[PDB]
Amino acid sequence: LYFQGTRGNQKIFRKRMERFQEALKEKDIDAAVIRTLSTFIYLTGTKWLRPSLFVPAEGEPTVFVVKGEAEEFKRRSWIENVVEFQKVEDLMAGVVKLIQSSGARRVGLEFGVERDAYLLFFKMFQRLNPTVEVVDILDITMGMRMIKDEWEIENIRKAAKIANKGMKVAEEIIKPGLSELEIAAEIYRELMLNGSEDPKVYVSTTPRAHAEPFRDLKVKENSVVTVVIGTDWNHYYANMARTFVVGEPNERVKKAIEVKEKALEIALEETKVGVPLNSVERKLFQFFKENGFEDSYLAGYTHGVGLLIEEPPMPTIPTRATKVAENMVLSIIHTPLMIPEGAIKHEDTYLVKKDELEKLT
Amino acid sequence: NLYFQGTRGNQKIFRKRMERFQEALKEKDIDAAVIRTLSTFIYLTGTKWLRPSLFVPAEGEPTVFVVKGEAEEFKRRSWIENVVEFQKVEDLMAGVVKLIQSSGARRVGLEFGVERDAYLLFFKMFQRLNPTVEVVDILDITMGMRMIKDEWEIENIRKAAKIANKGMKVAEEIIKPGLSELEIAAEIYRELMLNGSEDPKVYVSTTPRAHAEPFRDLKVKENSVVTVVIGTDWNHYYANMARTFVVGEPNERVKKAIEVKEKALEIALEETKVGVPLNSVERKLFQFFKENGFEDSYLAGYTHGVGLLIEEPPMPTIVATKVAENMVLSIIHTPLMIPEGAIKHEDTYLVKKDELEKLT
Ligand SMILES: [Mn+2]
Ligand SMILES: [Mn+2]
Ligand code: NA
Ligand code: NA
Repeated sequence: LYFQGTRGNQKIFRKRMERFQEALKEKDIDAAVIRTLSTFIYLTGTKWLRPSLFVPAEGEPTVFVVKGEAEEFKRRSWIENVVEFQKVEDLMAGVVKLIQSSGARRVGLEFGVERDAYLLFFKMFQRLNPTVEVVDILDITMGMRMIKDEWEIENIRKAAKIANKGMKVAEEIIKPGLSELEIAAEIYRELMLNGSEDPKVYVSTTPRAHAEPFRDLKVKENSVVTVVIGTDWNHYYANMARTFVVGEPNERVKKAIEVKEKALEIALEETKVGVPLNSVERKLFQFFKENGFEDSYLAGYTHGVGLLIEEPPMPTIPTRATKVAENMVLSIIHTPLMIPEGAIKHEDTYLVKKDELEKLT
Repeated sequence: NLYFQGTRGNQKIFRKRMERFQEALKEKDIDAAVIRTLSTFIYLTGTKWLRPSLFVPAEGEPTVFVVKGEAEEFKRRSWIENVVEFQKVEDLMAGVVKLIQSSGARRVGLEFGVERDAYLLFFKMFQRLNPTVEVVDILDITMGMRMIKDEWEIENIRKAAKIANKGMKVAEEIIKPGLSELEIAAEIYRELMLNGSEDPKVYVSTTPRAHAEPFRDLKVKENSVVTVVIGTDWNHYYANMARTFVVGEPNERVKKAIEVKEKALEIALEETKVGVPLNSVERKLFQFFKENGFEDSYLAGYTHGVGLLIEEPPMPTIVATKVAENMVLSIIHTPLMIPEGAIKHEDTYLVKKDELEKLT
């Protein structure tokens, strides 16, 4: 699609909603309550908090906002049914009324891993809708998002250029004596000043796989510093990670870096259309074992990227394999090699094309 | 032990909280608890760690689960000694399941919270893998402890409040026509982080929004309202504050809404006192707004606790919890919504025996 407004033409989101409603019909689901932010953005075209969206299998959807907010939300979204409330009580009562008016018998809810997929709404809904069967629809919503359209890809391309600007800042400022938090602060600002509305920055000077920065951990001489960025454009993310060597690396760091380099070459060469992800995992594990790094292997070399930094295909808490498919957007390699000196990481966002992987970051 | 506190708290603080928490489990016949909210994880282990995964038996030593390579690093940060490393998130779930089954637990506590990582996916799998186990919500237990602050917690919040002030001063200095919400938020965020806050949250609205995360494409106009909300942390404890900035000349509706908010703050501070239920004060504020022609601008929820979360119990709700000394409350949390913006004036207060002490 060409000549899209700065946030996408409203037709994009109408079509996604229509395809979502057909998917509900195919599974005999009468309606869906969408309370995850990422799927709310996917279907309405805008970020709004808290995300509260009711989608009947047939008919017009409804969005619930706080009194006073309808005018800006309607300026941003194609959705016309907007209900304002003054108390969170009225919201559940509003959902209950649309449940009754539509005669729904099976209602979808996303058992997801993001705001606002929390436990209390699910429990209250069951008590207040006793005749209704709640069905998890995360397979549906993530199923639609796994293959990107051309506008989504263009958004991720822009986010990847922003990630690069943030990583350039990181490389320029990292030096002995800075704290993880001071480094993250400058990266964050640079990302936000280039238009990212919800960036996430990790900076580690110790081995941590999810390294939100600390104020009192400082860069040392002859060390490594690992920076991870997930940053957005039009709410679509790009993910990238770099390991910086400060001064002279010791023998264990150099060996771990050489192994990570060779593992990346394997992952990129073997990730192609039609390959099951676990086929590549097996190869990466076997490679770590041949090099005396069997105990250092972590599963999950890649994940999808989109309206979430991490989205399927990804490791979760096993039925059928997931095969690489064209127009997936994948982050490679996501896992660190953990040594006492730090989390050795080199990560980029790639578009899966028919015959190759195109690096976007 | 010594009353001089190390920069991130003495480890005795958290060991005593764990002991008290285990007694509460025993008292309610709870065999064990799975703690997966970051805020209670910090409360009991003394350290932030991602992802937060803590298992607490009613009797015995707790266990923390981390990724292979992190155990030595976690033990330097925490009093906890039982640390289990995993290589696959699948193995994590199985490890928690093994501890439950080996101990014969029949009732297991989980926080039905509204923060990471209390998501629906873990709950769904946990019930499936533990069909004979009854899951009980223990948010009332953990917040029963957390809503009454100790003296070190109060000091952390005082420190967070001074940081929030520094961020609000940056906001006041930079807001001018032509800046976007995101550009304003960016400078505030940096100032908070450069003063030591590790997880700040900044809202900037140029249109009326209650949860005003900034947009890149909403800009400050001449003769307009800009509302800034800060939640910023010290030692993971938050302070909350909000100010309404007028750019140029405020029109009559804005000035009137500000005067009405001033009078509402006066009621909230006079009536929020030890022994009073929060809903009693909420009702008084609702009646006040209705008598002053602002019923259509009113939102429920005038206050909330503050601590390891920006917003935590106690809060006015529908269903009682009475205001008590050493609670920390944010007042007034709700904006008065008018077309020009979210009219907000919010500060963090310590509940004293006879008054509220403003910390921000
Ligand atoms: Mn990643
Ligand atoms: Mn608040
Ligand atoms: Na519209
Ligand atoms: Na220790």
